[PDB]
Amino acid sequence: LESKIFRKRWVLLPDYVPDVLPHREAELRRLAEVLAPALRGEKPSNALLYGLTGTGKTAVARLVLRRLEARASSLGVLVKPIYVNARHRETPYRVASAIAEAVGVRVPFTGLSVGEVYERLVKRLSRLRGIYIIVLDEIDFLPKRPGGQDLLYRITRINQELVSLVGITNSLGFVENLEPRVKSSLGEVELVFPPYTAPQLRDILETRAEEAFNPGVLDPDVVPLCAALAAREHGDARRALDLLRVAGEIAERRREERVRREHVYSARAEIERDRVSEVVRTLPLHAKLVLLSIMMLEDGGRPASTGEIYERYKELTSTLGLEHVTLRRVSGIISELDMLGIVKSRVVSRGRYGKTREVSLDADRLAVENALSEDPFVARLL
DNA sequence: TCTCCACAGGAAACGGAGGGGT
DNA sequence: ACCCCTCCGTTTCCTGTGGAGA
Ligand SMILES: Nc1ncnc2c1ncn2[C@@H]1O[C@H](COP(=O)(O)OP(=O)(O)O)[C@@H](O)[C@H]1O
Ligand SMILES: [Mg+2]
Repeated sequence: LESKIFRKRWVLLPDYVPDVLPHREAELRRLAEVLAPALRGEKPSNALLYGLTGTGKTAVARLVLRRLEARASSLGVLVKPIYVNARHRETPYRVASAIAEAVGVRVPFTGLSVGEVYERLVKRLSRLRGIYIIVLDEIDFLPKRPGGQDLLYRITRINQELVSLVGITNSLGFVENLEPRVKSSLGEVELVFPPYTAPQLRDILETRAEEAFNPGVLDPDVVPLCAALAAREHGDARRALDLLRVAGEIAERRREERVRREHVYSARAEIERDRVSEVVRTLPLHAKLVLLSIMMLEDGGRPASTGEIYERYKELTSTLGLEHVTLRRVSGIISELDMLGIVKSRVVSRGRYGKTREVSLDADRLAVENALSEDPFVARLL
């Protein structure tokens, strides 16, 4: 069941950590020279990687980690690497509950007190015997929320209840919501990923392109274009790769032995409409109803005020015979919607006429629509 | 140059539905 | 049986603030 368009689609998929990473050799080499000593060696100095999305932080770390294991497995010095993703499983609890399991512990999914599961960690941990590297990708989330900052700390202290940390995030805006204490070991080595010039994204895809595609089907300069779109903002290779791979996905639909400029634009189109739909589906009821209220007011231009949004929100709820949340919460919900980038909001004074938000819709409207309609409540409001 | 509107947006905590280990 | 958890949308209380009016 092959194609003529792909030879290895999965290589493009969001998990394949490749084995060469163009333009991030130094970040590769440093992390290598900061963890190798556990190989002869032991306890490696703790380290930290701020940077932006699509800079290839995760790619690197996971690679170094693959290799660090590749050697240890050939040498036969126990050296366990564990990967934990703070964002995809979001809370201070789970982040421990996870990091526990890898060394081999039970997943009570709720039971606990973060400390209870922290304890269990250091026990099966300090009953069996080696040196272990934790990688906490995207820990900024961690401190976002309670015991977040506290757990962080513990884990950096873990090493002397008798172990090493690699913290990853995506915002210098974190050197600061470190308690300098926490700050001061969550990164003994400052590993920082400066982003991607276009001809760099160029070169990356180029590479991933021999791996994944058949060797003529990818048109000339299409990759330059993917770069262009991914560079258009801050450099982000996910999106570059996301793009060029959705591009070929879409060619297979339109049944040709080639990708060119079009399938990319149509790629951009498919991606947002699915991102959008995926959110507005996975949105709380009253969250949905606010979104509608915005939809309903941004009819014309008269961008919706926080204020207005509430009252026809109030209208909607009643029109359905439901209780209604607070303005505070409506307000919160707005800011959320804005982060999900399903809306975009300006903060602006009207003089003595108060202070409020102009909210407008950022995403494809009809996208949002069919989304909303699938929920059997909003649907009623036709 | 002060007033005071219409909120923004942080902190806490809740409630009532998932569950613990003694 | 006891008191303890976590979670997630939400409630309560709150303090801050750009600029049109007088
Ligand atoms: N230098 C690179 N060479 C090849 N592929 C890369 C490079 N940097 C990133 N990628 C790819 O782009 C995607 C996003 O990169 P990643 O490192 O996961 O982002 P983040 O910086 O958020 O960890 C990954 O799927 C990865 O395969
Ligand atoms: Mg990542």
